[PDB]
Amino acid sequence: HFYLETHCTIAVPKGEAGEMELFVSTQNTMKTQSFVAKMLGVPANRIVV
Amino acid sequence: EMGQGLHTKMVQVASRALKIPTSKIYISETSTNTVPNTSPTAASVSADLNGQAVYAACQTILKRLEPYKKKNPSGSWEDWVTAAYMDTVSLSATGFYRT
Amino acid sequence: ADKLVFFVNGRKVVEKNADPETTLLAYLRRKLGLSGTKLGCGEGGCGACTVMLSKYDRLQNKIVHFSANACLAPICSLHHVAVTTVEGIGSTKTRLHPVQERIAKSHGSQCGFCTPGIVMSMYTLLRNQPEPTMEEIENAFQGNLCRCTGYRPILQGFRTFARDGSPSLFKPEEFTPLDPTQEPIFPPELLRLKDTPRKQLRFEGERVTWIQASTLKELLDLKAQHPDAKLVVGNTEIGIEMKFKNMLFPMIVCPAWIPELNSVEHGPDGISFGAACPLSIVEKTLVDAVAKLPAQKTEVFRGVLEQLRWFAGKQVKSVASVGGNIITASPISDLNPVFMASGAKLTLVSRGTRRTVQMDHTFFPGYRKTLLSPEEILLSIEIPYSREGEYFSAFKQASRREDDIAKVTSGMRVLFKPGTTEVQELALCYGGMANRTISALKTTQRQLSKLWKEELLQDVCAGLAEELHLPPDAPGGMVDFRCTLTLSFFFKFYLTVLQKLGQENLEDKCGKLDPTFASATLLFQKDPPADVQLFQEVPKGQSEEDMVGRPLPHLAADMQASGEAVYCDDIPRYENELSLRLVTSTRAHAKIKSIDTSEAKKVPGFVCFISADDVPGSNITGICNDETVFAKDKVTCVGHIIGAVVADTPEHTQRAAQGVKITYEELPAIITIEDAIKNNSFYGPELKIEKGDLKKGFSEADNVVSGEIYIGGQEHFYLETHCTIAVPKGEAGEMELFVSTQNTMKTQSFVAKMLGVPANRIVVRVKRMGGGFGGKVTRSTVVSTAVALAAYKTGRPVRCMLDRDEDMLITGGRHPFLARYKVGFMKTGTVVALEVDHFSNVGNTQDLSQSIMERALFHMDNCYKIPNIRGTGRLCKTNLPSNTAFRGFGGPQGMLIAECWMSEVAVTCGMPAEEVRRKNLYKEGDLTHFNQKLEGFTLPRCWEECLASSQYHARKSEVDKFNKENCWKKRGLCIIPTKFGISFTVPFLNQAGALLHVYTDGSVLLTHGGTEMGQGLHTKMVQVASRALKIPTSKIYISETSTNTVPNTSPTAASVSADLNGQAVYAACQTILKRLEPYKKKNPSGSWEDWVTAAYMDTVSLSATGFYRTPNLGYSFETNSGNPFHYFSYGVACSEVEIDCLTGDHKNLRTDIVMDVGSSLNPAIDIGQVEGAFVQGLGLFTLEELHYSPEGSLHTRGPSTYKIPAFGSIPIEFRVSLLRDCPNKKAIYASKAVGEPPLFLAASIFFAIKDAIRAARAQHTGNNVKELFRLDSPATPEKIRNACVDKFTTLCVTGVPENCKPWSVRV
Amino acid sequence: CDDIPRYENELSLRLVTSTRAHAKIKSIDTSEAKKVPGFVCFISADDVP
Ligand SMILES: Cc1cc2nc3c(=O)[nH]c(=O)nc-3n(C[C@H](O)[C@H](O)[C@H](O)COP(=O)(O)OP(=O)(O)OC[C@H]3O[C@@H](n4cnc5c(N)ncnc54)[C@H](O)[C@@H]3O)c2cc1C
Ligand SMILES: Nc1nc2c(c(=O)[nH]1)N[C@H]1C(S)=C(S)[C@@H](COP(=O)(O)O)O[C@H]1N2
Ligand SMILES: O=C(O)c1ccccc1O
Ligand code: MOM
Ligand code: MOM
Ligand code: FES
Ligand code: FES
Ligand SMILES: [Ca+2]
Ligand SMILES: [Ca+2]
Repeated sequence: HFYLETHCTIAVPKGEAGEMELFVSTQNTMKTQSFVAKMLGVPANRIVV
Repeated sequence: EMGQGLHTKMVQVASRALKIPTSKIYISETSTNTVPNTSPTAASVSADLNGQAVYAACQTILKRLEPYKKKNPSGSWEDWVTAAYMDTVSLSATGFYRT
Repeated sequence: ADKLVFFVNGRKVVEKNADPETTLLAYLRRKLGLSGTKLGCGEGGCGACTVMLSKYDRLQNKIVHFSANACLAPICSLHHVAVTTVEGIGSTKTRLHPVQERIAKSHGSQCGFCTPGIVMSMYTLLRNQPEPTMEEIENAFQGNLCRCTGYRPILQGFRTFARDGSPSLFKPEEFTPLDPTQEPIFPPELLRLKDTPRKQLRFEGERVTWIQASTLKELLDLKAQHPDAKLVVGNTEIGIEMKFKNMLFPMIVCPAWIPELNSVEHGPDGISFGAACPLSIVEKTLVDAVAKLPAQKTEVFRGVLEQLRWFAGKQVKSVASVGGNIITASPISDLNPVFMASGAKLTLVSRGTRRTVQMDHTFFPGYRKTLLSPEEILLSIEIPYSREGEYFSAFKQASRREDDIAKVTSGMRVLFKPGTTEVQELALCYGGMANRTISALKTTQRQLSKLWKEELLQDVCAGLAEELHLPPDAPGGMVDFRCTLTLSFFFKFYLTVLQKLGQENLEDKCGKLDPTFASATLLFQKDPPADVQLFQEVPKGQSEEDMVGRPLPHLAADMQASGEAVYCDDIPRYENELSLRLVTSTRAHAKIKSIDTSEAKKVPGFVCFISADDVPGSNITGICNDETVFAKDKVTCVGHIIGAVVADTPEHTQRAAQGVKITYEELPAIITIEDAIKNNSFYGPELKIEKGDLKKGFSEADNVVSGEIYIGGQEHFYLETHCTIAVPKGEAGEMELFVSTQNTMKTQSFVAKMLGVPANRIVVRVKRMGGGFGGKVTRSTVVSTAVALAAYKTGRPVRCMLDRDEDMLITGGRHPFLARYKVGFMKTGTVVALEVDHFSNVGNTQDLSQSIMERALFHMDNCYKIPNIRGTGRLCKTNLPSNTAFRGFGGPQGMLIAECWMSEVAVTCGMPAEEVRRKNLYKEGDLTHFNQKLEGFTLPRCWEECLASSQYHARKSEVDKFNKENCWKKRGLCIIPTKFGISFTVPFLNQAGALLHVYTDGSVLLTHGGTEMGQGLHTKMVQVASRALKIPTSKIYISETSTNTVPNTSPTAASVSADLNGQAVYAACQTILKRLEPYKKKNPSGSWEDWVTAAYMDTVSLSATGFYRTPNLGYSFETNSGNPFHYFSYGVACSEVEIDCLTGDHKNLRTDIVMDVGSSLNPAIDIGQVEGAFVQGLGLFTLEELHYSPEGSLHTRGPSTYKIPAFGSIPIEFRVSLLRDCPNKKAIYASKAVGEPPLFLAASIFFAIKDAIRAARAQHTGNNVKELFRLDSPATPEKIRNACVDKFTTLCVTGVPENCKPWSVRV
Repeated sequence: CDDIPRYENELSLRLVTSTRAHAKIKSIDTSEAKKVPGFVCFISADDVP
């Protein structure tokens, strides 16, 4: 692809109920949210991308 | 937005739907907590699909402003907006579209 | 020297360049990232920063544990100490500790800002006393404050730790058991460092050099070479000086490690205490001594113990040294008056020199001075044993009993010649009656050889009033009250000695002791608490997953107790974030002639100073486009924001602000409500509601009474002050702000207007507030715009969290009220006509003034029907900081006024107050004075239900009986009803929005316009959403309130937020259900996840907004028609009090509340709201008071001088019950609002007090059962004592010339 | 994404990838990484919650 901006992700934990905010250079916010939620084992409502 | 100017188009689309300058409309970011279960921005249909959802949301708004536009046709968009708020009318709406 | 090493939660910390000015609280939050420990005052009076300190005592050879205020602890004094923060004992990430679990599950945590601190105080207690008594548990929270809970739940929950051991709000049987062997180990590393000998250490900060002396020689040689060098032990005095009195001691020396200064010797004349000995040790040593020795040898010891009983709190007493209290020489020291009267022996040492002196009046030369030479240091003090025929008493009286500054404090001693009753020695020493600790020499000397009888009492009182009399302009004020106390104290001493002589069988050579006088000698004591909560059970067949009506605890309670809950300032700073501090006016009204930055520019980390000239948009802001963002050309109140200073650290902004020189040209200023009335200075016209015919009314009236009353203001004192973090995005003017605010919408538009950018560019995020109570409905924008401008100016993120002193000064609070009334009534009690003119001091901007005065006018009737009524109000424009909304929004003022004249109507009719009130009550279907219909009038049930609950009549006899048996203590019993209109007076604010998303995994993310400030709103909203969607609350989450998820929201106020948003949330749920219908039908036996997945894949929107607006609202003062409210809240409370006719102190014995909250959404939350509201009302009417100088400058700027309700201020027996079977068709799920309504019910304590004062007056001054004396609010100990006119106050009453400039004047 | 300022406590991450096309992971040693200045930790599959 050679997009001038390579892949990047900033994960910021909130400390409460497993809440986590992620700044991601992605075209798929939805799958990012769920894949991170499945990995952490928390409901999707705790993860905002 | 990844450089294809998707937002520009959406702002244009919305600007035409509400009949207000693009200068009054702003798009900041894409977020899973404002619009959920979104499909990936791919298959070249992001403007087709979203432009349609943005359109729908706009129609919902126009619909609610109608009453105030009729009581003051010579009025501006700002006049109708504050009249609507002053008269406890929701000024927020979602929009959805599926092929 | 050099390296500072200590521990934090087991982890070792190595600070190579420790700054002597760095506090522990500053190091923890800003260096270690432990946000659990909060900043509530930096004054040592709130305990929100409480932590536990553990160290190896090289003296006793043991590991010791104690609590301390991290805001006063210099890390430089923590070398080789182990710190334990809230996050150090447990957390939801692992396992919560019993302390955390119980306070959480017991509903003892609302906003949660004070939880960590409470938890740490309870936790520390349990560490030293594994099975404490209830008394010990409450005693551990003397230095802890909570503004939300009302305390009861906290104590009720912890009662389970005590060895003193309708459904319920919680299940104590379910608390996990406490295993004290599972507590964190004392760092083994510290134990190994105990063998390396101690050596002097030197730390060098930006401006202070700190020297940790290891030996007495080092201390002495240092002080002899650098007499200026400041000694510091507990730092609870010097820490205040540096931070608040802006002092700087370039060289500090800490002697705490020196063993000679920590020794405790038991000698033949008494017990000497090393000068560095913390007050906790003096106390510990003395209590053990008083238990072991003869009572006759411990009279003085008991006096010192009585004082320490009311000396600060545990945190301060654990670090504050006895020598520290002495040398400070504060005129209000509670110990010096005692050490002086008993002539404690002080050993003073200098390098080479050594002397001893027994403290007397000469030991205190002048203000804050002592007899020590510059090279001398106090080595130790000897507290004397008592001799035969020698007695000692100690006294103290302030505004509040716990952790407070004494108004008058004293130590009285007397020596009788052997076997006789003739005075050989007499010493009456006082604090708070002059320049410093003094002795009533002239008066005592004259009593020598006199027999202890009536003649001596009369002569002593007369002498003290003359010899200690204070001038009308004396600093601090309240001269009369203060003098009265010096005589009143002696009277108690006098009486006490008669009893003690009676023990010697000399009760014949001394004055007679009247049986009714006896109770006057008793030391404060209180029965065990009796707290019961009654509420309704949910329908027998209600789904177990339906939480509506169930006592589900506050959703964030666990994380609030574990310190994990994140508040604004707890959010990590960006690597490039800056700190901001506001520069404010020091003039009530004047022209700004110039502003000099010269000195600010010289502070390290200084970035810039912004002002009105930096605003790119509009400098006009405020709800009424009344004020400036930054003052321009003029300042209109002491506190008027002129500009801001930007720097890298809070410490640096402090110094920078101090460096902005400002010269003014003063202009005439209007301060008092009287100044306004006199200068015709108001905001808008007079407001008025009139109904009936006054002229005809007063003419048919048998009697007519005229009167006046003043209701003081109030500071919100939310444990978390104002705070705003603004992060500029650098694109198109976008800015993101994290704000502690009840009003996201006005914050967004106020910042937008200021920056001159569209609202769509500004997003305001609120996760939670450490309290709001109305104080953050508008005044919060004041800090937001300033921080916003700094971020816009620097392009960097910036934050600012006001210190308590800035907050109290700048943000203002509840509106002070002055009212004049005229009530016309018959001899049967029926009131026929009523005229009331209200006046409110609003300040330098109109803010919400008008709306507040209207609600006041809407409740000038309370629950009484008056056919002919006229009420008017005026908004007084004054040069004070602008007041604003405070829980009640005007209602509490208007209603207290009504109960005022109503209490008089009864007294005048010679009829029982409950009867007079009962008969003047509205009935189902009546119209109010503003013509609204009272439907669902449940007040009558509450009244009858409360009378039975409290057994009002049966106890009315108990009260008379106690008053007949006691002369210097009286009791009062009073029952008060209330009616509160629910909904915003501004109709269009009665609207709300919600945004609901359902993800493909089934989990739901919900948001609405309401902000969480501890009222459990999110908890309720999740509950509502759960029920509507028919899914478990565990599948629904609410993260935050944001202007970009739900726009145009009303502030979270007026108590309707649960009504409005719960309705919008409901609307959103229905939209989702209606869309899921098709799939539910095709698969009935399917699960929620099944339907969501199906709906998603059939391309159906799983996101919906919800909206709601209350219908048919709108009042018109013109035609006096239309409904202002959607429905009313009802409640009744009965309260019994006991006052000390000699000090002004009082106990809240019992309070019974019956509240109508309709079908409660959450009875755990509502009872906590009732309790919390009532306790704030308790503070509004009896403890809280703000003093302003004659020139409009606020004197009260912190918990030290502003005393809000403490744990011990709540009613011993506290009974709260929710009215059963009373569904409210007018609100979500038949519930009712409850936030504000309860607060006024505290008025029952106000009138019970007046009832007692009535009793006291009727006895100590002939009589006059029809007498109508005035008692203003708050009814503080000064007002209560002065009201109790007796032979003592008669001698205490100062004149007040014309030219007199008093310390403070009533606003 | 990466232009977004770092928080004062923000850390950097870097993936550790396979140098073989197909093989069994016999073992993983972190002795050297632990010696690197500012090293916080190494996470692997054993860490996913
Ligand atoms: C929340 C709060 C509540 C308080 N309540 C009360 C109260 O109820 N009653 C009351 O009386 N006080 C009260 N205080 C005042 C204070 O706690 C006492 O004066 C305390 O004992 C001060 O001791 P310290 O060790 O913290 O002194 P520091 O602040 O460390 O020192 C105070 C002063 O004493 C000097 N000093 C200390 N030791 C020696 C020595 N050996 N020789 C010569 N000089 C010495 C210092 O150089 C300095 O001038 C309160 C303070 C706070 C912050
Ligand atoms: N613990 C706590 N309780 C509180 C507050 C608060 O800030 N903290 N604000 C009060 C005020 S002034 C109001 S109007 C309501 C606001 O909440 P509500 O509108 O959701 O009922 O809660 C009351 N109870
Ligand atoms: O009526 C209220 O309680 C109220 C509260 C905040 C702002 C405007 C208002 O009318
Ligand atoms: O490859 Mo482009 O459809 O995302
Ligand atoms: O209406 Mo409460 O915000 O004081
Ligand atoms: S912040 Fe330390 S006592 Fe309040
Ligand atoms: S819960 Fe204690 S101050 Fe808010
Ligand atoms: Ca604000
Ligand atoms: Ca305030």
